[PDB]
Amino acid sequence: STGSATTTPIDSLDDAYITPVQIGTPAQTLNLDFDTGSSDLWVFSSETTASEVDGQTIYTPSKSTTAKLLSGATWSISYGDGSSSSGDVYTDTVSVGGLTVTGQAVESAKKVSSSFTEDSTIDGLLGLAFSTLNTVSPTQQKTFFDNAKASLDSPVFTADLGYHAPGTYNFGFIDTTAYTGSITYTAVSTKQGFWEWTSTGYAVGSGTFKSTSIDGIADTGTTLLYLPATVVSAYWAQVSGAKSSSSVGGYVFPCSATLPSFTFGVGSARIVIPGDYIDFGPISTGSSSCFGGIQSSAGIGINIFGDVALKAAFVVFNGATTPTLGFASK
Repeated sequence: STGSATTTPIDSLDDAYITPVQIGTPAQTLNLDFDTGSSDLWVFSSETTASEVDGQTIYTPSKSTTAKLLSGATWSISYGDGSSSSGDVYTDTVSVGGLTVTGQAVESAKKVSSSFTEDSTIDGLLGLAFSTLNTVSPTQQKTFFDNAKASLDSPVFTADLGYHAPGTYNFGFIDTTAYTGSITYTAVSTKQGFWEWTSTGYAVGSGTFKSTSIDGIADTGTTLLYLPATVVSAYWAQVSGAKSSSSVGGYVFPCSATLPSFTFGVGSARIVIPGDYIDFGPISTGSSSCFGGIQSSAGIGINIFGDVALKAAFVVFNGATTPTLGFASK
């Protein structure tokens, strides 16, 4: 089997991407944030505290003939941005882009934090990291990918995120029309439950490439590119008037600037992030200070290749017995 679904930016900045997902029988379609940095499939639901729902589409298990309570199971998750959610668990039929899994754990939110409530466009998350990070207790559950894997034509999924445009998540096949050149594969460590890999270095603009190992995660659920402070300082030093602002919470730059590109290494290959991908616009409406898309990881504890980086590539998440990542230009 295979599946193929379009993913759409939620706003004009590409702050996140949503993908329609069918849950239950008859289908209830929710727009979920596919997150390669977490491992829970959770949704706004008929159980979510009413004051915490503001425009989201909800899953109502009582209207699904295939829903079953997963008795005694609870979940609770905290993300890198300080957001959180928790609740109970149903199993139900879940389809993505024509690929169906029966008996998928669908984590029904009873509580969500303010950042989720305030985002009416995101009806929940679909985690695509390793199932070792799944938060369901007392019986940990599998991701949609792990449940689909054995049925897929190839044990892979691909992320093809657009810049200010829709893109695609494919499951079970690699669309050889979707990228240019060849795919460079690199090793993955699953020790922390993430798609963790080591970049071979970076360049700023037309500058020379610096060979240096940068361990980090491929995380579709993170908007920005978070790298070591040395790398990030080297990038922003090439932008007149850029500075790190403790008041704003990262590097800002004059909205009048033209940003340089940023290159990262994948083995001997190179992925180029155009400068415009690094512009996240005014810090507040009407400001002439703009927020940068490359930020320091120093206060996180991990480097994160978020959407700023991933949208510059065609990315293969190879879930074979020995997992690997692949990157191609596009």
